[PDB]
Amino acid sequence: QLSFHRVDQKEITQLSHLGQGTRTNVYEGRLRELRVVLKVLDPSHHDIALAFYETASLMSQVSHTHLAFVHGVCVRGPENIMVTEYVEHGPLDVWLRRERGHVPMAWKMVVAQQLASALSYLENKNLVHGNVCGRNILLARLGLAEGTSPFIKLSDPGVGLGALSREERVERIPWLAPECLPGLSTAMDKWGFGATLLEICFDGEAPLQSRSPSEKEHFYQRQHRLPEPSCPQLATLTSQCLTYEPTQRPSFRTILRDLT
Amino acid sequence: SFHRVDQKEITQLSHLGQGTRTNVYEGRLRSELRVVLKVLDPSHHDIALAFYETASLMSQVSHTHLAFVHGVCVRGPENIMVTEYVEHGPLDVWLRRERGHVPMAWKMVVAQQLASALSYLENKNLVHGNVCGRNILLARLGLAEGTSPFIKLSDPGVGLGALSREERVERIPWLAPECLPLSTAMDKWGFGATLLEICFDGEAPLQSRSPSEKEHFYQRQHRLPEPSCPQLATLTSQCLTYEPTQRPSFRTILRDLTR
Ligand SMILES: CNC(=O)c1nnc(Nc2ccccn2)cc1Nc1ccccc1S(C)(=O)=O
Ligand SMILES: CNC(=O)c1nnc(Nc2ccccn2)cc1Nc1ccccc1S(C)(=O)=O
Repeated sequence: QLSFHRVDQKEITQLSHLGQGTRTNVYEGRLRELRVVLKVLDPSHHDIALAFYETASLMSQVSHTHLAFVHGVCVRGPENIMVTEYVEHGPLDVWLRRERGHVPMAWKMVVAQQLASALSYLENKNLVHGNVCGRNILLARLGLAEGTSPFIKLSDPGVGLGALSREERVERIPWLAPECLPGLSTAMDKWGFGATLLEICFDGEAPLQSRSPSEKEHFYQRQHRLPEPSCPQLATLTSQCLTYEPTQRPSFRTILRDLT
Repeated sequence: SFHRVDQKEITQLSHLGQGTRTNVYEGRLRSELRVVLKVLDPSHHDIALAFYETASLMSQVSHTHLAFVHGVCVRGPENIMVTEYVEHGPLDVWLRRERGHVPMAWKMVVAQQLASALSYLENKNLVHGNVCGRNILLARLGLAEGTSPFIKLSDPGVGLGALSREERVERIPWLAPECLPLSTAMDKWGFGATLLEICFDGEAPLQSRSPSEKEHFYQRQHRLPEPSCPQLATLTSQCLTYEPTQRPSFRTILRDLTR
């Protein structure tokens, strides 16, 4: 059977809208009464729902201190709701943009180590995330007080990369690995981790973000490389990760070693 | 007494809440540190003096369970006390959102830590005057499995001696009854009332009840409820007596909390 827990509609209450994901609306919710996040999938075709079920399946089969927990899935007729863990401070990118110019390098290094740690665990299990970006990095603890460190939870990838259109894949540039643009290896999470490091270094302002779909696509087609981070401590690491040859990208074991 | 902070050194951020005659904000202090800014309302010199005395007192103390005071900024008609920022904030708020899921072992650690901070002030013959869950801050939550709490007792804000009868009545049940019409005996009553609030998951007795009712309760010398937790029942009965001399020392309270 299904490799995820089934949630009955009588067990869940839907509350405040928090934002939007790829083909989803995210709400705060209560699970019979635990505070949760409800990822409501748009009215979708069976191939989209199936890519969503695969994400829930994958997440239910994993357990790591830096990966957000999935409670299960609710199928209320034409609607698919993924019931997941609620993370106190929400998306990292939003927070980096609120605190721009006041985020110390030491703090960013802790986030990077924690993210590499979560991705190393998936690598060893030969599991592909497919959507590593600052928006899917959630802050459990901000680490603002003296002698406190940030604590992140990497969210589920949402609707699997394989189910998305070219337009959606182009929207995921620079986080999307270039081998994914035509359209699944763990080598893609190494590019995604690299692009996330740049976004963190540049305080939630990723390269090419303002740039149009045509421009983003043009950049990948012509094999242009992304800027070097302002931070020189992560410059080598991002140059290695952000290569167009997936085999050339280092393992997370090496990345973790290089970070610590 | 206390360090003077120039307005060019601080940055005022989000509003966190309110204290007696103050507005509390998140902030940044250059040499960058995350801080809390306690902005005093436009006030008279006797109110500002009671606020300077608090800053003075809190600059002269050093304990792992007392929040640090960086100094004071004087911006136009506003007196800004620059203090330590604590990660999780007020205990009472946290107890209310986690009601029915706070273990007795956790509450016992908080009680020991609070008695420890108050024992230090008693030995130095220093009065806090505002012991309540709102003034108890969590550096470490301890709510998660395998985490233990770590509290910081905040500064008392505007000293009790500067407040009106109206404000004193609003402080019931934390306010010692001899204060309704300054000794370290008042902090024993305050510690007792805080233990009830902790036991009742941030729901203090008489909280909702009107000023007239609160005042009536003290005037008629009625005693506060026994805590649901039997382990702290004796301790709260001893602390919450109308005779200040009858209240035990923090040395005794601390000793009793180990057993
Ligand atoms: C697995 N858990 C989550 O995904 C999740 N958990 N807690 C959150 N807390 C939270 C606190 C304050 C404000 C907003 N959020 C946000 C979350 N998702 C979220 C929220 C808004 C926009 C997009 C997404 S997402 C990652 O793309 O699903
Ligand atoms: C000495 N330091 C403090 O007093 C203080 N330090 N850190 C805080 N963190 C904090 C984190 C999250 C949410 C709210 N707060 C709150 C604080 N005060 C506070 C905040 C809101 C309401 C009343 C007061 S108070 C005790 O009456 O000053």
